[PDB]
Amino acid sequence: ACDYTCGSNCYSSSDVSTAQAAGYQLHEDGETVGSNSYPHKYNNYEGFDFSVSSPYYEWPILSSGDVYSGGSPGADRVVFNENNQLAGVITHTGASGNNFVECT
Repeated sequence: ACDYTCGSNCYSSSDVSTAQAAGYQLHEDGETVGSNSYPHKYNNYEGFDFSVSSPYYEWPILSSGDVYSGGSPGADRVVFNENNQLAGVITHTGASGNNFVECT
């Protein structure tokens, strides 16, 4: 009964919207955090079928429930668009190399 299951990680829609709110504000503020500068453009190399419109931005969602603030990003991400609409929750867990797969 996870709202989203990323490997052995379990996220609720509430966890996802809390992560999305912090990431979108950073986006809107035109700021970033961490060595890899999150949030940033998510191009959809995977060709996932997102229902919302481009552009997409990837922001880390942490299994610890704390909001990402610059450290190790982990394998899971929340992808939201320019309008602050959730596109999907994805993960490196189960995918090869740097690819992603959608969290069920």
